[PDB]
Parts: sequence; C-alpha cells; structure tokens
Amino acid sequence: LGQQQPFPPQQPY
Repeated sequence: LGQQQPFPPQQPY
C-alpha cells in the first residue's frame, strides 16, 4: 500500500 499504480495503456480520450 503506497507505490502509485501504473495507469492503463492509452489514456481515456
């Protein structure tokens, strides 16, 4: 619980 989570591929337009 800490290290930010890596956003998904291709940001949401």
